[PDB]
Amino acid sequence: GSSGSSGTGEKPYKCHECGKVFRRNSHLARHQLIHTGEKPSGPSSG
Ligand SMILES: [Zn+2]
Repeated sequence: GSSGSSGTGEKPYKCHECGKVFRRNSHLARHQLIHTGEKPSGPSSG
């Protein structure tokens, strides 16, 4: 229950797959592609 914030602060995401840290979340999203590849949204035949 520790208190005390450093203003706006920050919360950089860290890839648990390899251990690479990223500034924002989006940066990590594209990185995840190297690990997982699930692109359901976007039919080809249909
Ligand atoms: Zn990674």
